[PDB]
Amino acid sequence: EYEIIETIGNVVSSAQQVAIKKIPNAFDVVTNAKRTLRELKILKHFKHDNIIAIKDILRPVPYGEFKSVYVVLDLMESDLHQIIHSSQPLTLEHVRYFLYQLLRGLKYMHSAQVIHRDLKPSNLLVNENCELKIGDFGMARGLCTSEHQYFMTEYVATRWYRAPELMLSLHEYTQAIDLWSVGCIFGEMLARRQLFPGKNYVHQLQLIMMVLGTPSPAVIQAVGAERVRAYIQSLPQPVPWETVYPGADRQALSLLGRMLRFEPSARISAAAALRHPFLAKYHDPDDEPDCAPPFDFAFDREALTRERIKEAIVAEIEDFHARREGI
Ligand SMILES: COc1cc2ncnc(C3CCN(C(=O)c4ccc(OC(F)(F)F)cc4)CC3)c2cc1OC
Repeated sequence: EYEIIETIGNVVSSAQQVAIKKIPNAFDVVTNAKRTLRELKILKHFKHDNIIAIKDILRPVPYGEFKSVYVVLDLMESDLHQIIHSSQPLTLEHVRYFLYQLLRGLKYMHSAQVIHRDLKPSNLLVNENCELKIGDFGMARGLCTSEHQYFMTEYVATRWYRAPELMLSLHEYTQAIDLWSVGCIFGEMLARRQLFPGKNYVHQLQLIMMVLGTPSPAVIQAVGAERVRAYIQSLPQPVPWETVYPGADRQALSLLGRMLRFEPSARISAAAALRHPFLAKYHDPDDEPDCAPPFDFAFDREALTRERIKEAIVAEIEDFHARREGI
C-alpha cells in the first residue's frame, strides 16, 4: 500500500505522498495507551479544515501480537515554529492569516467543550498551500477532570506557553487557557522570537510580570501554594504593548492585549477574537462553524487496565473503517 522515504520527527515518517505515524508498543504503558485512545476519539469527532485529520489507520497479524499502530495523515510541508524561526517571509498579512485559521479551529474545538492546553507553533502544522492545522491532542481535556495532573497544574503542557491559572493553580480551568497560548503565539509571530522564554518556574513568573506588572490581590489570594504567594509579595504597572513591540501594527496589539490577561474571565474568546477589526479581512460567520455534539471525556476518567484500553483502541480502529469502507 505505502512506501517509506525518510523520518521527520522523533515516530513520524514521510511516505500520492502521505505522513505515517508509528505508535510503537502502544499497549505497554497505561499513560501512553490512554493518550492514544484520547487522540483517536478526538480526531474522529472533529471534521474541520484547521484541525488535523486521520486519512487511514493500518489494520491488524493475530490480535495478541498487535503491538504497533500506524496512522496515515496528509503530509504537511512545515509547522509554524519552523516558519517563524527562519529566513521565510512573515509579513503582517501572514500573521493576520495564520491567526485567523488558528482561531477558526479553536472556535470549533471550544464549542465542543475541548481545551487543547498545549498550543505552540510546533503543534501548528502548515502545508504547501498555507492551510494551518492544529495537531497533537494528547494534553487536551474537558471542563470536568478526574490523574496526577488534577493537582500539579504547573506541569500541564509547555512552560513558555502555559497560562497563569495552571502555573499558579487558580482553580478556574477553561477554554481561556488556549487564548493565553494564542497570545504568546501571536506575539511570537509579530517579533519572530518567544515572548516569555522562562528558564524555570520562578523565571517564567518574572518574565510575565515584567510585561503584565504585579497581579491583583484577588488573583494572589487564589494561589493555593503559600510559597509562591510569598515570592510575588516580595517584589516591588503594566508595560504597554506598544513599547514591547515598537514597529508593530495597532490593530494587532489591541487584539493581543485582550488575550494576555492574568484573569481567565478577562480574556476574549475565540469566537469574539474572530469579530475583532484585525481579522475583518477573513471573518465570515457563515464559514466558521461550531461543533455539535460536544465531546465527552468520560471514557478517560475510567481506570482501565492496558488490555481493556487496547480493546477500546482496536474498536475505534474497527469503527473508523466501518464508517467509510463498509458504510
Ligand atoms: C514534515 O513535518 C511534519 C509533517 C506532518 N504531517 C502530518 N502529520 C504530522 C504529525 C502531526 C501531529 N500528529 C498528530 O496529531 C497525531 C495524529 C494521529 C495520531 O494517532 C492516534 F493517536 F490518534 F492514534 C497521533 C498523533 C502526528 C502526525 C506531521 C509532523 C511533521 O513534523 C514533526
